[PDB]
Amino acid sequence: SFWGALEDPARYLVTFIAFAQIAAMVAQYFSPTVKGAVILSLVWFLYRWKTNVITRMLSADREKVLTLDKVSSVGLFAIGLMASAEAVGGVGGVVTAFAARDILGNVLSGLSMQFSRPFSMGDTIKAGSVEGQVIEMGLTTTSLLNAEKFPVLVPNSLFSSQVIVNKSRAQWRAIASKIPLQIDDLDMIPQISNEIKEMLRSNTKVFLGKEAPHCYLSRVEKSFAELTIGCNLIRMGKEELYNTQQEVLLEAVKIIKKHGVSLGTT
Amino acid sequence: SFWGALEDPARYLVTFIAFAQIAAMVAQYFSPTVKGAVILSLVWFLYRWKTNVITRMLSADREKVLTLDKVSSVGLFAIGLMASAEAVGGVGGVVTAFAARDILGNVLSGLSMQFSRPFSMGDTIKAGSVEGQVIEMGLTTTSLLNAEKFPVLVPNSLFSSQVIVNKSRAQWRAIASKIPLQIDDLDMIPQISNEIKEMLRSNTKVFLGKEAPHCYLSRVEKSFAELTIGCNLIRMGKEELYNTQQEVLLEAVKIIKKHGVSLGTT
Amino acid sequence: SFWGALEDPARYLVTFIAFAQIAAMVAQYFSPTVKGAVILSLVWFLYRWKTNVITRMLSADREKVLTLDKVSSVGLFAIGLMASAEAVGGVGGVVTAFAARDILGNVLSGLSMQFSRPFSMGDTIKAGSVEGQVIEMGLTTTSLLNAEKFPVLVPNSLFSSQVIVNKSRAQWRAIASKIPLQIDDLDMIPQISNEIKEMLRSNTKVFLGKEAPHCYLSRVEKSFAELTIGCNLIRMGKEELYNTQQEVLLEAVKIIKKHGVSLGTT
Amino acid sequence: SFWGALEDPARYLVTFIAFAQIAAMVAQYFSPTVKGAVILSLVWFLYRWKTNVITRMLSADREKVLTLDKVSSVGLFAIGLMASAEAVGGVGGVVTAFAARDILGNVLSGLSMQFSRPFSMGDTIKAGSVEGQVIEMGLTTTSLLNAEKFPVLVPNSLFSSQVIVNKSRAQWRAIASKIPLQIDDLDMIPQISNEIKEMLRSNTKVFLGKEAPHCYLSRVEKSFAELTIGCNLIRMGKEELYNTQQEVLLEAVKIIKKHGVSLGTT
Amino acid sequence: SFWGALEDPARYLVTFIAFAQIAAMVAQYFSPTVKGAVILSLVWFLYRWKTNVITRMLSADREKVLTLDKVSSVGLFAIGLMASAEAVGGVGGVVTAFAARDILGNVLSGLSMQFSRPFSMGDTIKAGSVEGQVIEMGLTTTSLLNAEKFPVLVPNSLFSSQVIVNKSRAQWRAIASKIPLQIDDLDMIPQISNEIKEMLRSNTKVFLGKEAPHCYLSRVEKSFAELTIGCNLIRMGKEELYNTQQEVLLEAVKIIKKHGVSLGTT
Amino acid sequence: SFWGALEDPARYLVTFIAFAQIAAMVAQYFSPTVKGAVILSLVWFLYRWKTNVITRMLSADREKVLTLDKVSSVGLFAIGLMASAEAVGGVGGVVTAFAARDILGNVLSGLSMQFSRPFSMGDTIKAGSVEGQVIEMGLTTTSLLNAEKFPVLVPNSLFSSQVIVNKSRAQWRAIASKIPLQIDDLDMIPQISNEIKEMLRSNTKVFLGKEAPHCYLSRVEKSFAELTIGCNLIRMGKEELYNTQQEVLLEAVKIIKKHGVSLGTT
Amino acid sequence: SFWGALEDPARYLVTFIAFAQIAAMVAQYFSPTVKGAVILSLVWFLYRWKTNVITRMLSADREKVLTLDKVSSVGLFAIGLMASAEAVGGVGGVVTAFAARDILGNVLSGLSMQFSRPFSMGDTIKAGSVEGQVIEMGLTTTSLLNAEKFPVLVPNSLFSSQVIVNKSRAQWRAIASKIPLQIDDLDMIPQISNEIKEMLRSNTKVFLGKEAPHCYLSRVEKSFAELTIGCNLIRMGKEELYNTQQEVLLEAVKIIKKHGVSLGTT
Ligand SMILES: CCCCCCCCCCCC
Ligand SMILES: CCCCCCCCCCCC
Ligand SMILES: CCCCCCCCCCCC
Ligand SMILES: CCCCCCCCCCCC
Ligand SMILES: CCCCCCCCCCCC
Ligand SMILES: CCCCCCCCCCCC
Ligand SMILES: CCCCCCCCCCCC
Repeated sequence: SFWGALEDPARYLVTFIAFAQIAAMVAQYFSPTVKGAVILSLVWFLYRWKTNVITRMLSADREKVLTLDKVSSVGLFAIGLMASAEAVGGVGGVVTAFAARDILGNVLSGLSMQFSRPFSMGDTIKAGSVEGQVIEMGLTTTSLLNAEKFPVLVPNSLFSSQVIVNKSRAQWRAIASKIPLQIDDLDMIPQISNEIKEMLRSNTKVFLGKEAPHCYLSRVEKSFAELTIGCNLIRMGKEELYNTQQEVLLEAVKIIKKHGVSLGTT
Repeated sequence: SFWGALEDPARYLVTFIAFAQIAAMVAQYFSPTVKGAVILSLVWFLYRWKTNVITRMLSADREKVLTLDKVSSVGLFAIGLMASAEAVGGVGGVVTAFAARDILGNVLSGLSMQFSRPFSMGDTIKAGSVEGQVIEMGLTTTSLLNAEKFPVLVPNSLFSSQVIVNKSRAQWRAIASKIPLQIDDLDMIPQISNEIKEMLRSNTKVFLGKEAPHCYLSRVEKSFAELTIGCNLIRMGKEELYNTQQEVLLEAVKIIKKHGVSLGTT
Repeated sequence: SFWGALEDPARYLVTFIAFAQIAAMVAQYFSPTVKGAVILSLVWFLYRWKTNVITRMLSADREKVLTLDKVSSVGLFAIGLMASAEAVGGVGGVVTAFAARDILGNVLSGLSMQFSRPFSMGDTIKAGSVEGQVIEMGLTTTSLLNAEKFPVLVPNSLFSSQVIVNKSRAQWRAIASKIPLQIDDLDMIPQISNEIKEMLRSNTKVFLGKEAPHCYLSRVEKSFAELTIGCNLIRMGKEELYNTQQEVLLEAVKIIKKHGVSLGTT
Repeated sequence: SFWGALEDPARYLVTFIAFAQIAAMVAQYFSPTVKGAVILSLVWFLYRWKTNVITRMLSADREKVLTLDKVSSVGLFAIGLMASAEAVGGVGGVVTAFAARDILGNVLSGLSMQFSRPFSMGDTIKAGSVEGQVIEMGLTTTSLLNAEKFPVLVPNSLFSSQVIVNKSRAQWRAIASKIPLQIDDLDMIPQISNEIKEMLRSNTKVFLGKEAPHCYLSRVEKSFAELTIGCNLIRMGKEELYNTQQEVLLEAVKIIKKHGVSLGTT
Repeated sequence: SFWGALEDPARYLVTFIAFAQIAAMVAQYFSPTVKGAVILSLVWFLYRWKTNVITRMLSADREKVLTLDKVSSVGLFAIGLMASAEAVGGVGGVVTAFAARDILGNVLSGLSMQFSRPFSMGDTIKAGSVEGQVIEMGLTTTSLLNAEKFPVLVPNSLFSSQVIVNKSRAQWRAIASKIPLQIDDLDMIPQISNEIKEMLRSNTKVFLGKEAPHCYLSRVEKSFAELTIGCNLIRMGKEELYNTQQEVLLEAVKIIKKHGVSLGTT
Repeated sequence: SFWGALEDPARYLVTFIAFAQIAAMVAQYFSPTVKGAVILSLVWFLYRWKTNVITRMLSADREKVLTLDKVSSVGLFAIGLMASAEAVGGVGGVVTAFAARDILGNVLSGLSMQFSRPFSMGDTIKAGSVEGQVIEMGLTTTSLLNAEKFPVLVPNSLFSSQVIVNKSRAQWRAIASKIPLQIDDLDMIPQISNEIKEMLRSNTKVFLGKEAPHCYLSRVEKSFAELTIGCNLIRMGKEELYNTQQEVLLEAVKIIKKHGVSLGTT
Repeated sequence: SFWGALEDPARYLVTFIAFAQIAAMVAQYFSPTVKGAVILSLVWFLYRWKTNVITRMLSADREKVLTLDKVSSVGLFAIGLMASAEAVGGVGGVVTAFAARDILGNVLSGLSMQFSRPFSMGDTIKAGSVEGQVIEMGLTTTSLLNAEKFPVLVPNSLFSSQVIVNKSRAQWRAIASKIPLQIDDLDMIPQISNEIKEMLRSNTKVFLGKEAPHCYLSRVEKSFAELTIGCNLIRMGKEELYNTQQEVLLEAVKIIKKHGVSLGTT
């Protein structure tokens, strides 16, 4: 524990200065480099000692310990580098470019979504890869609840120039289905279709505003046919939707078997 | 609530200045950094207090609250930074580059689509990933209505150099189908085909301007054949299209079974 | 309507100047910022009033209204910004770079396709994702007619360094097919094949210039075999092509069943 | 026709100068901007008149018309801009960068393929997405003939650092096949395999230079086995290849059924 | 061993200086280039000798050997280059850009995840490609335990602007299933469904807070139907979840077979 | 032939100077532009005449013709441009950047593969998309022979930082297989497995150095089981490998049927 | 051989200087360009002669020949260019950028993996596309042994910021399986499951530290059910793992058939 934590940086530092001595045999900056190497080996030893004593205390007010010794590790590394500067290289523009891009892109999208609102709290959305309910609109991250009701954490910058499908602002819904038929004489196929269309227009909870309900014949085969049925239902909840799907399917099968035509197999 | 909101930034700030005191033991900028740290801890405390009192009022004129305390959070952060400047780093060119790209790319595409019009209001389009009716042509976003009649919100810059299929400007439509046959003697296969082609040319609602209707034999098997049938119908609505598909399929099956040939199974 | 359109920017502007007053407590540019904020709130109010009165007139010479109030919205925003300049940020190089790229890339490809012609009007082409007839070669966009006879609008810059298959310049066509066989004694398999090859060489509408017609045995199984048949037909229209495919398939099946060999099932 | 072509740019130009008059109420460059707007409206009117009179003549020496009025459109736009300069923005470096990249990349690859020759005229190649015979090696574009004998037009820069499979320089070919077996007693499986290998070595048109012919047992099942057979044939034409495949398959099936073992089904 | 290690760089160096002598026949920098070539051949010989004597000792305190002779190889290369400088090219900005990007991006994301916590130790997360339990939150790398309980090592910069699904913060779970039915008379289909919904509401361990339990008819066929059943269960462990899934499925099948309806086959 | 080759550039040039005359009505550089236009029309005429007389000679020492008139076309274009310079735009840095990248990247990788050798002549390699034997290691391109024995031409820069699987340096091979079983009483399943493992250890040509041979039960079903069998064979040729696979499979089936257990079907 | 090697560059050079003579008719740099062209034609002739005499000696101490005439080719090209300089263009920064990126990225990752060790010699790892045992950790390349025991050669820079799954540091393993059931009365389904869970807890070689063993019902069908069984086994070798999988599966099937329930078919 303490043995190797003092052993390995010390032997590494004496190996380094023994290399630097013969490097000075053949850049005459000897004393500042050995002072920097001494303090940097000291800070490497202190870092190893610190992670050893924090894993000693974790073998016996929990998250505070982790954030504390993490910021203490980065601060001890910083004070080691500012002790090496006593006796920047150009990374600063790169890391402020990256941090400015990430943080300010997130807050910029978080405000542009606040002006030109693409959704509200409770809406079910789909934005590219993510999909679910909106449970928390935050400053840098939105929180969704996906199809398995797990909380997803989406950064705002993923809503910047993407398409957003808003499933909770629809005013009518489109439903469709296919019904296979075991019918040998297709001369009854028009009438049935017309009957099914009448069933879809005398029915409430359907929306005849834009598209008429359809029921047509999509493919044929030996002792086989297939009807494609579809309509627009009015705006309704997710339980009435399922009940209306089942009710429409059952009424269509009642009409089909009323004409003495059994169902087919796929 | 108020306890931790005053507790955590204060203990963090005294931890920070206690670190800075021993940082001054080994950059002699002490008093401005402690004044900036004091005001920044004050603004962190005020931010935590503000989100606590807005979630206190939300536990008892709704969207205005959310946009108000969001712009108040970003303004309180701004006034904290301009209090730190009293006692920019280069992010400004990056964020104006990003915002200029997003906003002006959207308005540029929104005008170039206004000059050289690729669609109009009500047209059914497909542009890459999106597809549906055009219900609102806006300044920065177009609004579509997809196949399930959900409102999609597309930014204009996604129409810049993409292919746009406009399904509402077609002047004729191409339909096709396959019919399986249970036929053992294929010597009747030409005549049937010719008959079906005659059915597709004496029929109205077909368009003989460019391509002749076809009905050929695509594959063969034991007690099995397959006809590929196709034609161009004239410009018509979406109900006449389905009825003409069903009518053409039924007439083709009438012709096939007229020659004493039953349908096959796949 | 008029209530909120005057209400929300006015209350937002007095909130902003009330923030700026305490911002001046702790940048001494007070009067120009309040004059700019006043005129920008005025232009936000005028924008909201203008969209309200255009949606008032749309609730009672249609496309002209939309292009007119769109260019009026962008011109009112421009005159608001040039009133703020009375009392550019660097976006101009970015937007002229983007617009120059889009517009001049389209016109550059539209001329390079005019010199070194890869297709003409009426040709059926395939260029990556798009495929169909060429119905309009324009200055910035080509117009195609796809397989469902919908007009596709392709920008010219998508033909810059892509492969272009030109299906209307072919001088011969390659056809092929597979025929399954229910044959138990394969000693008749060579002769049949030779017979089929003779059928493909005494036939007109085939092209013996480059490749001889082939008919070989690709796979075998219990009571099963498979022949792969293929040839090159001469340059012909799309109806003669289908009729020649059907004729070749029927002649091959006549030859196969002439040797007392029935077809197989897959 | 002439009505709207004079009507819309004139009303647009008087709308523009009426906007500019109140723009001069609150940049004192009035007379040059109104002179530029006048000439640019004049050139927009002339462009609309020119496309109207060319579509009038096309409603009554064809390709020359299209290239002529296209270069006349771009020259009329150029002379309009050089009339606006009488009373560049930086696009020139961008468009010469793009044109230099495209044109000189094509001619550079067209010469590097001429020095270090990866194929010749008539060779069947495959280079990434494209595949077929080489019918025309040009200065900027190669021309291939694909598997359906359509002429493909490939730019030379697509052969720059890609892998090129040259199917016409092979000196031997590798063939392989699988034969299913309905065999219950697998003790005859070695001998058969050895027999098949002898069939593949006493046969001419095979190449025993590098790899010995193989025939091994790849998988087993109830009343089922599978032999994998393979060899290298000598360099030959595409008809001898198919005949040798069929001959080898028939000889292998003769050997298998000689041992009183029938074929299996998959 | 020693033979070739002295042989090949020596013959290469005399080949090089013999080339340089005739290079000086037709840049008059002879003596520094031959001194640099001499020392660089010497360092190539020493590198080959060193890897030979370390692979000699590895053919007879293990990881220390590997890190030691690796840093000795790179230090011997460094001292060879600093001997060539006695008698930088611009790579330094590139490698500090790359190293600054990698290291500081990892530590930046490692701190931003420490402030705005997306998960804690023990949580099951999914972040793009990776998924599993969180067993070690480190300074530069997080450690997960995937579905096969292998330790995955993820760099922190992969959590920067990605969506993070946190499966351990869910407060209710959504379960669903499909049940096929062999039913010929569908008039019993509503009642059964209602019964199943009652079973899902009188049951404990379900969560009726947001969505009602559903059981509807999704598709129909000959002697076939399909019920889609679903509900929200309360927050529970991974064993109670499986037992509740099995219990709900068994109760649904008891209700279905109670009405004299057998199950169907797919 | 000669008619249009003199006709079209002459009429184009008089159209151009007639445009330039009215361009001089409203840049006073008249005489140099008309002299450049005259010589450039002359060089366009000479280019058309040259391709006509080379396609005249190709309608009657073949590859030399093509490389000769290609370099003559590019040299005639060069001498036309250097005649226009008598009475560079910045493309040179771009094309030398591109050519330097391509050529020197290929030669750089061709030397780095020569130092740190990843394969030799005759080795079977797989490097990303390419796979086959190495038949020619060149200066700028490697040549492989793929699985169908076609020569592939790979540029060296595709081996720069990719993974290279070298199938010809393996010292042992791993083989595995699955055997389905029709067994109803699984109490014989251990013994059989142990027997099969003994068969794989008393066998020569297997390698017991690292992994023991395994034979375990992977899945079960009605009248069905599945054994997964695997071992490491010693280094051997590609014929002994196939014979050892067949021999091991036959011995395993002998052991399985020795216990009175038949094979199963999938 | 020698004929064309002297013939083609000489005729090319006299063609070039004959072009340059008429180029001097209309840049007065004649004598240096003809001297450079003379020496460059001489070096092209010497290159062709050298590859001819090395392919002459290869038609009669092998790898040394190839590396020798390759470095001799590049040195002869270098001495030709330095003879042209007697009577750089800017490629040097590009090629040192590329070489510095490749070489120093590999050595940088090779040291960062040596400090913060993600695996050791002998560990089975998976890092993106590659997977296998670690047989050689080198300075610039790691060597793996994949699933077919082929040596893979991975550059170190592919381990820089990727996820590394280390399959040899696991302390317990997760196993799971599915068992289909032919059961008509599901009232025995709980008890069986409980029995199976007891079998998985009284068993040694399982790890009850974190997750309890589970056995639940995942899906149901006519005369069909499916159990999902799973547990965590303790750390063990790859043979004990397979034997424990088989043993657990056999014990589960013994428990299932003990209750008078046969297995089902999928
Ligand atoms: C102070 C912490 C915020 C910085 C985080 C930004 C992350 C940037 C690095 C990721 C890409 C290089
Ligand atoms: C004032 C709000 C508009 C700015 C939005 C632009 C978003 C830019 C960031 C996204 C990419 C970095
Ligand atoms: C005047 C309109 C033309 C400009 C359109 C160019 C679009 C550029 C923006 C798209 C990408 C940022
Ligand atoms: C003179 C015509 C040649 C120029 C064509 C180059 C096309 C460049 C634009 C495409 C990408 C922006
Ligand atoms: C002298 C010929 C060599 C140059 C070839 C380089 C090709 C560069 C162009 C491809 C990409 C733009
Ligand atoms: C001295 C050899 C080392 C250089 C190799 C680097 C390869 C760089 C070229 C690849 C990409 C352009
Ligand atoms: C001192 C070691 C740290 C440097 C590692 C950084 C790796 C950079 C190279 C990878 C991409 C070029």
